[PDB]
Order: sequence, then structure tokens, then C-alpha cells
Amino acid sequence: MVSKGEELFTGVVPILVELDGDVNGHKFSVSGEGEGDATYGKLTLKFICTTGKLPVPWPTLVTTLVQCFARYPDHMKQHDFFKSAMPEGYVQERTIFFKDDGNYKTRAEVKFEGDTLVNRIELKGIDFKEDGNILGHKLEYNAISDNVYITADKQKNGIKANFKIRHNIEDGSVQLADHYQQNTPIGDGPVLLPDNHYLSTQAALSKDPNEKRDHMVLLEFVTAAGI
Repeated sequence: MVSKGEELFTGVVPILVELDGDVNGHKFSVSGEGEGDATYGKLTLKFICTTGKLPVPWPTLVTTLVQCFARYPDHMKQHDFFKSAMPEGYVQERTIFFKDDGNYKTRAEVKFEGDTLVNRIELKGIDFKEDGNILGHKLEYNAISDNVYITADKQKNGIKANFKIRHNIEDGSVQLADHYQQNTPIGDGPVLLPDNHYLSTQAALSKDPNEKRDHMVLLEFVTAAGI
């Protein structure tokens, strides 16, 4: 039978994202809007830096800026922790270690506000090099594609993951971003704790030619696999 949280995602769902950030004391805010259609694993979003110039590269924020929109195959629907936690939601925490540079620590709450799926994030970055690849804006604005291994965190009644993002640098090299993630439910209701599996994500980054604010347009597809 079709689960409680899963039912909230059968159509197109409006999304709001809000991030407050502080990287080496450079404070900024980002707002995003768009839609998710989990039946196809499909996200369409536009993000705006509401405080002026973004002090870090947009690509470094992509993973922080809603795995609840993954397409889970029918035979894997008992492994979808993310939708099971809805509408009350989940806390998503990460540490992102940029090799030979600083780290982000993020804490987000992902939940419904009425019909809208909201991702509210606080991001703190420390120990960055002021002329490194991040604060020096040396990263290319590229498509991002990966496969993240999700595991149960039974003691926290949630999930964990660790994965690498390799950001292309303008000189042809790679800036590694090592991600460590833990998610836990906000409410006290039952959730689905998954067997080991993957989320495969493809993200295309673009610009709105009519937009004068610092911004990012994102088209993303997210699909579960590996069972």
C-alpha cells in the first residue's frame, strides 16, 4: 500500500529554499524557488543571492541547497527515508571538507509548510584561504553528476552518507569536497530505515539572461538505485 509521506509527493510540489551563510566572516543569504516532481526525480530551481555578490562559488553550495524528491523505484519504496519523515520533516547535517582549504558545516530542516516543501539552512564556513579556490572564485560553473551511497543510522533513527564532489578548477585541476552527512527525523513518528542503496544525481547549472542579481538556475534529476 502507498505510505503516508510518499503520498505528499505524487504530483508537482512547490519548493522554497532559504540559506543563511557565514564563510570566514563573509555573511550572505540565498533564496531559491521552484518545483519538484518526485515521480520523475525532477527539480527545477532558481537561486538568488539576496545580499549582493555571493562570496563563494555557486557550485560549492549545490549539495547544500532536497533528497526527498528522489525517484524511488517501486521495488525500493520501503527504503525512502526522506519522504517517510514528511510532513514533519528531517534535520540534515553535513560537514564538507574542501581539500587543502576550509570546511562548511551545515544544518538544515526540510519539512512541509502547507503545500510547500521548505529547505531552511544555516551554513558556517571556517579556515578558508582568502586566495584559495573557494574565496578566490577559481571554480568552473559546470554540470555536477554523482552517485551517493545511503546507509541506515539505526541508533539515530535516520540515515548517513559520505561522498566526494570533485569541482573543476579553472586551471584544469580538481577541488575535492569530502561530504559527511547525517539525517534524523524532526517528528516522533515512524520512519523507513533503508538497506544500503544509491542516489544518482545529475545537475545542470545555468544563468537567466534577464537576471541582474547574482544567481543560479538548476535543473536536477535524482534517482534511487542499487537494490
